[PDB]
Amino acid sequence: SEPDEICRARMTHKEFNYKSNVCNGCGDQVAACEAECFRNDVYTACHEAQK
Repeated sequence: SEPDEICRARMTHKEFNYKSNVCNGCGDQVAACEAECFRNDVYTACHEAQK
């Protein structure tokens, strides 16, 4: 049960890769965005900000 191990084990690779790209495109909030497996308001803000 590692940091980004348990989270991944609950999601598919396609979903994990997709969301990861969204958070990575968020800027310096990468870690914040990644905090809750992309389940956070920053993720929404970042995701909504990306076309």
